[PDB]
Amino acid sequence: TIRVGINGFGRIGRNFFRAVLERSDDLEVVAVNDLTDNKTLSTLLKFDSIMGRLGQEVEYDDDSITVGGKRIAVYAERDPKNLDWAAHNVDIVIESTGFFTDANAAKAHIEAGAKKVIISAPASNEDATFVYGVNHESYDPENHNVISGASCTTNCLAPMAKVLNDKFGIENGLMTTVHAYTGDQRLHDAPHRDLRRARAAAVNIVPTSTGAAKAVALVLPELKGKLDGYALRVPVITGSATDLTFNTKSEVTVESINAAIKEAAVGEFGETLAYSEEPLVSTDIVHDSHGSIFDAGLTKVSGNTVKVVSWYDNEWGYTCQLLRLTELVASKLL
Amino acid sequence: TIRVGINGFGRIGRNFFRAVLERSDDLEVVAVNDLTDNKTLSTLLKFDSIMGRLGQEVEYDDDSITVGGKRIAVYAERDPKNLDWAAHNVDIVIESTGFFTDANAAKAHIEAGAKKVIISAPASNEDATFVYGVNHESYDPENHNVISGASCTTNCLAPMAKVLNDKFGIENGLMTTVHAYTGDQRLHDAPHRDLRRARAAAVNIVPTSTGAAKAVALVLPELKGKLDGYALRVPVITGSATDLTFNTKSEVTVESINAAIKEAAVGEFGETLAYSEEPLVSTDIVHDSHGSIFDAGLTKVSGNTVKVVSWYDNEWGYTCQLLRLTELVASKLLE
Amino acid sequence: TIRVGINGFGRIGRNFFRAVLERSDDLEVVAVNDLTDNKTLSTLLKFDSIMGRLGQEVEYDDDSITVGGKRIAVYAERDPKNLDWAAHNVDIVIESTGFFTDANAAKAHIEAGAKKVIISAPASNEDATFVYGVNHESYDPENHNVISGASCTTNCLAPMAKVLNDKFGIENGLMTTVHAYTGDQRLHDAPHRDLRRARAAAVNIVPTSTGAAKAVALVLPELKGKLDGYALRVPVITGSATDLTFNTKSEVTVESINAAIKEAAVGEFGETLAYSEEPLVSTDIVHDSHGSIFDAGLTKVSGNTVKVVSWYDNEWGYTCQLLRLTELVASKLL
Amino acid sequence: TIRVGINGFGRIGRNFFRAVLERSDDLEVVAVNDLTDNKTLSTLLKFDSIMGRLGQEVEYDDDSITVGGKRIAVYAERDPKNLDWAAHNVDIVIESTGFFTDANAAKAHIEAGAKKVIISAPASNEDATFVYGVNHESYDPENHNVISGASCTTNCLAPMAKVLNDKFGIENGLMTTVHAYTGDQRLHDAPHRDLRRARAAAVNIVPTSTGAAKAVALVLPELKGKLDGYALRVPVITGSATDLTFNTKSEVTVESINAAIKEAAVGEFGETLAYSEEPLVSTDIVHDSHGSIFDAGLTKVSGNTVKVVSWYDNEWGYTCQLLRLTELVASKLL
Ligand SMILES: NC(=O)c1ccc[n+]([C@@H]2O[C@H](COP(=O)([O-])OP(=O)(O)OC[C@H]3O[C@@H](n4cnc5c(N)ncnc54)[C@H](O)[C@@H]3O)[C@@H](O)[C@H]2O)c1
Ligand SMILES: NC(=O)c1ccc[n+]([C@@H]2O[C@H](COP(=O)([O-])OP(=O)(O)OC[C@H]3O[C@@H](n4cnc5c(N)ncnc54)[C@H](O)[C@@H]3O)[C@@H](O)[C@H]2O)c1
Ligand SMILES: NC(=O)c1ccc[n+]([C@@H]2O[C@H](COP(=O)([O-])OP(=O)(O)OC[C@H]3O[C@@H](n4cnc5c(N)ncnc54)[C@H](O)[C@@H]3O)[C@@H](O)[C@H]2O)c1
Ligand SMILES: NC(=O)c1ccc[n+]([C@@H]2O[C@H](COP(=O)([O-])OP(=O)(O)OC[C@H]3O[C@@H](n4cnc5c(N)ncnc54)[C@H](O)[C@@H]3O)[C@@H](O)[C@H]2O)c1
Ligand SMILES: O=C[C@H](O)COP(=O)(O)O
Ligand SMILES: O=C[C@H](O)COP(=O)(O)O
Ligand SMILES: O=C[C@H](O)COP(=O)(O)O
Ligand SMILES: O=C[C@H](O)COP(=O)(O)O
Repeated sequence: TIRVGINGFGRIGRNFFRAVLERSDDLEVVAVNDLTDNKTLSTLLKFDSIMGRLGQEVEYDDDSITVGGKRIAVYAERDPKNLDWAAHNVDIVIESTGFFTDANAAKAHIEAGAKKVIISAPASNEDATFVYGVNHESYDPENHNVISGASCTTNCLAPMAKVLNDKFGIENGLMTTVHAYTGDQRLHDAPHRDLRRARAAAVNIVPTSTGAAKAVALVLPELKGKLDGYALRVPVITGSATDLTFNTKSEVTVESINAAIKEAAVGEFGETLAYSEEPLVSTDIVHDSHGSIFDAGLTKVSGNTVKVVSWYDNEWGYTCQLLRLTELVASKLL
Repeated sequence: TIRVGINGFGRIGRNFFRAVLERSDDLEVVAVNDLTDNKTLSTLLKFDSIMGRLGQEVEYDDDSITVGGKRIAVYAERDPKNLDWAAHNVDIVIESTGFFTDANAAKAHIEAGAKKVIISAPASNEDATFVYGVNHESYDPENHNVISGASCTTNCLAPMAKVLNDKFGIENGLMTTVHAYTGDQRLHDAPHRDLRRARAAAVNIVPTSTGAAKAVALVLPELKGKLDGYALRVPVITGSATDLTFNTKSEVTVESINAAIKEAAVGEFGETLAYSEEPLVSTDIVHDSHGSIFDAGLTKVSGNTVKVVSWYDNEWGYTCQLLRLTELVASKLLE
Repeated sequence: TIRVGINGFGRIGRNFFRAVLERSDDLEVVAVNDLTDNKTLSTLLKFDSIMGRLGQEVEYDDDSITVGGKRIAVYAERDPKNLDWAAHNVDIVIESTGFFTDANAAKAHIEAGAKKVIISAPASNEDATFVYGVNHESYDPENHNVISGASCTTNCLAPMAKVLNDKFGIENGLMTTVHAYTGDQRLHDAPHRDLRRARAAAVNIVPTSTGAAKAVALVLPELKGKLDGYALRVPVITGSATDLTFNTKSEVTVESINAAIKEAAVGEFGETLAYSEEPLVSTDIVHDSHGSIFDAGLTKVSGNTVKVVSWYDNEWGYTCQLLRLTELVASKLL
Repeated sequence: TIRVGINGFGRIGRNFFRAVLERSDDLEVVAVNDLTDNKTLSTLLKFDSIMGRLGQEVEYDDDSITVGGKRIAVYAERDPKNLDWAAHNVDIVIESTGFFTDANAAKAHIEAGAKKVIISAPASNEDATFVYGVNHESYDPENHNVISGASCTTNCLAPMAKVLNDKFGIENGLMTTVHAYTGDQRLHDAPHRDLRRARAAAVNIVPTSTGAAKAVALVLPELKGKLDGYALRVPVITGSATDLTFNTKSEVTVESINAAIKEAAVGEFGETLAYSEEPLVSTDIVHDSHGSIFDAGLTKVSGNTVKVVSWYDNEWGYTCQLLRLTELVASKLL
């Protein structure tokens, strides 16, 4: 049993908590930190507008929350400097506040007693970035201590981009992700550093940035310089699609693009990348554990220009990818 | 011209700005304070997800925003004592941050040179509380300097309750407001002092508190102890309905209940309370200037139990009410 | 095994089918009728925007759908006169089209071979109307052959009203149900017999009629003349609340109102009526199997005036009530 | 005054009626046909969930609706051949039912007394297809009698594609439109010819086809064979964006792409195509009178791959395009 801490018990933090409880044979979460009281945090754990009710008993007191009879320590320290992970023999910390994506700030978890930190986001100054199934074999357990599990959109794009680039050669590609709103956006028009994410999220199509396409090149260096893109945030609470339009020198058809994905999406990698010929809408991919669900019915080809589309539950899909990365870390030294 | 300042250029602050510009012939907003830069503030002024584009040119610089050629000084002071309302000859400040609903915190504006503060919410320690059309004739220009315009829901409920209580006598009533989500609620499930307002606002029916419950007694003391209620926040961006179920000793019918409203909703008071027999849905009452839009189709009566329903645009409606109150304050002595 | 047919394989029809799979050991759905082809109907069975992916394997051909290896005959007959329920040895028909709530039309199912018809709505000219847990003991297997399971709202209100009426005496009450939109409302402003339900359902609070308050009298005749109310349809896809305000001569407090429900919400009746002190929102009661989930936190009292609020999943909760009624009819002579 | 009839008084029909009142001095709507009674149709005319209250007085009787004192005849004929447009001296019929896009069926309007039919959608067997501002100069008043004003998406894509093809050259391109839901989608999961459009529109991202990029080739024949694409329908009630990714014949920059649009978007053409550097979201382009609002901030370039995005109010903007086309027909023979 490896012991995990969660810093930032938010959408991703609580998705991760439930992913561990539900999916892992060898991890347990034993401490969490947020900015609220235990009555509030247990309530949010127990009841979820997306995931439904937790199917285990949840109690709390002024020190802790107890889930299915297992006591979890709870903190409310804004500054991780004030945490003590070692007091709970915690091995791995998930950094999911959204405020410590700089690895020089996140490393405070290691100063506070943990051996490893996994940032639930694109990072700065990290030791390494990983998309499980794409580049996790380059994980170095001696030297990779504060790592990123990249973004939701990256975990969707990279698996697809790898398969298609390996087979045919991507010359350049531009991406649009049509993406569930997230808590970074405002419910009502209000100040934001991004003037478009300032706008009422549940009644708007909101264009905004994604670092996903260039972040893809962090995990697939061969695609450096070859990808860029943006997001349209739209009114669904979770569930997203990545739409990539790329050129290739190869001779391709709808059928051979789709065959390349189907051929790859098997075995362990097929837990990351699924292939589908179903009449999917976003609600069909909510609570799907894949990082990427390729939608063969949406493939288009015009000359040497290809459009492909892959779905992802930006909460749960991404979380399951992060758990796969976490399991690997836990499988090796420290 | 009486000159007005706005503290907190949010939903209500910007609604208020547009209402003054669109509706008033004798007020001018000349200074605003918020917590952001002028690029951001002027974007949110020009573009609105509810009200649409402002039909006038909007420019900005390091110290101001200019609307239709009229320069508005802008500040970014978290503490209102770092403002100077007197420097721009501002007589009346709208307090619409949501953080200064305690009148003894809102009086920081007076310290900074204002003569009158109107809090855009239920207040504590306030000089007085008004729902325009209901009790504004009680306004005391000498003694009422930091005042409350009450809440959206109160401004909906009190007109209706007054007409009905006056005609038939309300023994007790209990209200449910089915209410648009507001910026106090969370887009995704996240911490909040209210465990239900914590929950994703646009996919949930969310039970919670309403101001109106007890606050009606501030403007209608004869109903102290006789009313209470709550809110169901639901997924519409604006537009709300107050549903009041009450007992009366009077013998009443749907018809006599409706006739009481229709006979009162006339003249000046008709600007606060309207009577409709239209097949209304919430989008029909968005951008309606009334505090309370009585829906005669929804009246029900069973023995001595009565149900009445009134609509309100909890943004614009309330805002037009606050503008009425501001106009009254501006029409009387400012010492 | 009692054999069931479903006329109208819509939201309620398909809920019902899933509920049978999940919750019954003696019923089997063997035939369904709708107005579409089997490719379309099987797709709607498999993929559901509310309930998610059906866990069984689904196939179809030109006259059936096969679910988990069990072949279900499919018809496409607008007029039930053209049905033959006897061909597949059907005992009970669920009438869930919306169009045959007059028992004089729904008895066509009997003439077509069925032994019992359960109308999934308030009916007219019916033999009996039941809310399970309220008046199901009055079911008469000889003489009750075309019956009504009432509405969703009636299954929410009646349990709560029975308990409060029995304990305190309801003089008169008026109800507002704040109700999810349903399929008979319009996505865009468009013709409807009801001028408000004509209006775009997902952007409006839409006032409309409900007979539930007068249908309660069919299952609790002691409340004849003493209840009325209406609905507000709001933009959630399922999940609803009944808000009842009533007068009583009893001396009552919030506490004693709440205690009355808690005391009753036990044993078998408790599978119909639940009692909750949780901080519930509508997503929390999606897929709850109760007809009625009383919210003790929302109880208010002013003198002799009382307001109570009970939740219901107008799809799943109602369906679980209809299945309980079906199970009773199935347990007796047919 | 040229007299207009509207067949199908739905979203587009009623937008058109309002556009005529607001924007025309030489057209008059004098009769309409739908499938409903006049109480219902007058209510829908008066109250609009998107456009708000009509500022004219509306009354009705059993064969008409009166607006601002002007009596409009109302028919309820499912079959166009049972209409008599000569009764009310109608010159031009807007065909906006969705059911008569085949010109061989739409021509029944001509037999019923009209001189010209404008189909508010891509057509089959038509005399000609027009995107105002792009190819309306090819209109032939002798020979073009049953015509199409194309789709919303075509009216958005074609102006932008004309300019970028003229200046830089499109080799091939693939489009995604992120599009408001429309009334042919289902509110609740229900039978539809399209198995995705079957799915609850207000909670899903719904992929579906669009002939729009291939219909561009009808108004810009130089682009025949060079465009394809699809739509994602998303939960906003109106307001859409067309995202085109194309390979350019010449090297370009973001700045030069943006400059080309700004340079062209002037004069009459600029009433069709606008240029924006504003931080736009969908609610900002609701009720905009342009067919295409080019968003300079979303232009991206990687090598010879280019992504451009243009907004459109798929109701009002398209309707303003349709009215421009109507004015042109009205200004000339018959
Ligand atoms: N779809 C998604 O939501 C998604 C997917 C992939 C990655 N991510 C990333 O994961 C991170 C978390 O996003 P989220 O959607 O869960 O955000 P969130 O707002 O839902 O959760 C953040 C949580 O951290 C808490 N918090 C904030 N500052 C804190 C501090 N200093 N100390 C402790 N707790 C603090 C908040 O109270 C909240 O509970 C971000 O970096 C985001 O980009 C999000
Ligand atoms: N929205 C409604 O329906 C509604 C209706 C009636 C009354 N009200 C009341 O009006 C008040 C404002 O509500 P809102 O909906 O406009 O909120 P909001 O969040 O939309 O706006 C608040 C604004 O104040 C600014 N702000 C916050 N703290 C500040 C400070 N210290 N100094 C300066 N600016 C500051 C914020 O940046 C924001 O722009 C609240 O008291 C609320 O109860 C709201
Ligand atoms: N919340 C709810 O959805 C709810 C709850 C309780 C009761 N009900 C009642 O259940 C009934 C069905 O409602 P619903 O929500 O499932 O509606 P729905 O529109 O989802 O389903 C009706 C189904 O019947 C089919 N159909 C229509 N006419 C037909 C005919 N002549 N023959 C065969 N099939 C036909 C349709 O194609 C559709 O699949 C109604 O009476 C409604 O009042 C609905
Ligand atoms: N965004 C848009 O809504 C949009 C944009 C561009 C083009 N269009 C096209 O315009 C047409 C109408 O689309 P809409 O969105 O207005 O649809 P709609 O569903 O809002 O309107 C169609 C109207 O036609 C009526 N109708 C149906 N069959 C009829 C018949 N046989 N005879 C007479 N009336 C009949 C309906 O009752 C309804 O009022 C379609 O061809 C559509 O593709 C729509
Ligand atoms: O949903 C949350 C993502 O991690 C942030 O989105 P993105 O991957 O498009 O940047
Ligand atoms: O909507 C904003 C109101 O002022 C807050 O609602 P309320 O009046 O029900 O408290
Ligand atoms: O959910 C659909 C209902 O059966 C019809 O509404 P109601 O129960 O409120 O009458
Ligand atoms: O909006 C209605 C259109 O006619 C349908 O969309 P489209 O132009 O992408 O086909």
